[PDB]
Amino acid sequence: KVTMNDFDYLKLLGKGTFGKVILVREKATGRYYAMKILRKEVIIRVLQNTRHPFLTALKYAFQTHDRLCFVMEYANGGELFFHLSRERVFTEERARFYGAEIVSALEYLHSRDVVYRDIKLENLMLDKDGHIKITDFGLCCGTPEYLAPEVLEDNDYGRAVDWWGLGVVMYEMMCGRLPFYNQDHERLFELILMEEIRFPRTLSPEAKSLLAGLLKKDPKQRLGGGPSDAKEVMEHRFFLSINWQDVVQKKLLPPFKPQVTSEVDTRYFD
Repeated sequence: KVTMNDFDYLKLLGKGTFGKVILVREKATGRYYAMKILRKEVIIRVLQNTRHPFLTALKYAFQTHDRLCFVMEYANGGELFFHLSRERVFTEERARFYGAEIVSALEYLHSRDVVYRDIKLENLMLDKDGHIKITDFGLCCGTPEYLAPEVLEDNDYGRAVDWWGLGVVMYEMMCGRLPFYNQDHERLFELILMEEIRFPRTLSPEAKSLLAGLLKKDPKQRLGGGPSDAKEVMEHRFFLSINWQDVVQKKLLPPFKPQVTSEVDTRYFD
C-alpha cells in the first residue's frame, strides 16, 4: 500500500481552496509525480479510470486521516503556457497539432459521458517527447477566466464547454493573446455573453472558420455542439490534414521537442 512516506517533497504546484498539488519524487523508483491533496472537510473516480495518451494518468490513490491523495504522472516538457510565451504565437500547424491531440482526448471523454470542464491553456503541459498532456492541477491567481456563455448564463456544464475551452485555447495559440485582452477583466462577463469575438487578418480562412465555430455563444450552434460531437470538429476544414488514427497513436511528430533527456530530468521543474 502507498503512503506519504514513499515520497520526497520538492515543490508546490497549485494551491488549496479545495486542496493542494505538489511535485514529489517516489523514493523507490526515483520517478516524479504531482500529488493532489484534497481536504476531506473542505469538501463539505471517473477521472481515475479514464486513461488516454494525452490525459495525465493516475498512478496512486490513497487516503490519510483527513486527506484524499492522488499521485499523478508529471509531464517533463514544460507547461504549454511557458512555450507559448517564448514563441508568442504558434504556427497554425503547431496549433493544429496540439488542437488535434486535445480533440482526441475530448472525444474519448465524451464517449464515456464525461465533460472535462477545464480545457484551458494552464491545464496543458508537454511530455518528454513534445506530446500534449492535459492536467488537472492549477498553474498560472489573476488570469482572466473564460467560462462558456452557457456557463455564465445557465450554469450549464454540457459537453459543449469543452469545445469552447478548446476554442479559447486555439485562439490564444494562434493569436498570441486572449480574445478580449485589450479590455479589462471587469467587463469580461458581458463580453463573453454579448460581444462578437474579432480575429487577426493574418489568420488563414480555415483557422478563422474553426475559432468562429468553437466560439459560438450558442452551445447548440457551436462547433462540436451538434449531436455528433467531435465528428464536426474532426471533419472541419482546418483539420483536413489530420489522420485521427495517427494522432491517438502518437505516430504524429511533435512540432517541437522540449529538451529533456528523460522523464527524470529536473529541467523544466526549475
